[PDB]
Amino acid sequence: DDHYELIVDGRVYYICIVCKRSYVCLTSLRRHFNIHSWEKKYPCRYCEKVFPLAEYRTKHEIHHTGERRYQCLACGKSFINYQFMSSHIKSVHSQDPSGDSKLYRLHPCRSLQIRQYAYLS
DNA sequence: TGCTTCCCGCGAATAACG
DNA sequence: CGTTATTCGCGGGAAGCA
Ligand SMILES: [Cl-]
Ligand SMILES: [Zn+2]
Ligand SMILES: [Zn+2]
Ligand SMILES: [Zn+2]
Repeated sequence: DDHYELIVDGRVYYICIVCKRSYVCLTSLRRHFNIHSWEKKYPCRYCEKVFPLAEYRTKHEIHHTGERRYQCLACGKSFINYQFMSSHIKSVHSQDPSGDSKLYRLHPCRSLQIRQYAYLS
């Protein structure tokens, strides 16, 4: 088909037949394989760009609307994505958002319609 | 070398299935 | 519907880029 399996320590891995990338979950291998097959297109609704993963397109479109969902809870500045927020917090506040404390807020996406995680409230 | 986008395990929201 | 299968958002590290 589109993958084969490898088993080490009863550990199951799924191997893409084209690039031979490894995945713990088959849904991940299938998500990745569209990159090769393009059986599904994810077109930007704001311009003409096409993406092989839905999440790639979503990040892209958020870039179109200018919405800033990531907010530093130390000083209030907002950022378009995780990386800007994290960079800001590390440089300006000398802290790490992947540590123990909660240092940023991710607001619900409001500038466009995507699935909404209830915990973002 | 610092933005910028990619990657993939994990699991919540939702669609497809009786 | 209730249930299972599927989709895809998210973190945060990695890979790409000029
Ligand atoms: Cl905003
Ligand atoms: Zn592959
Ligand atoms: Zn676009
Ligand atoms: Zn701040």
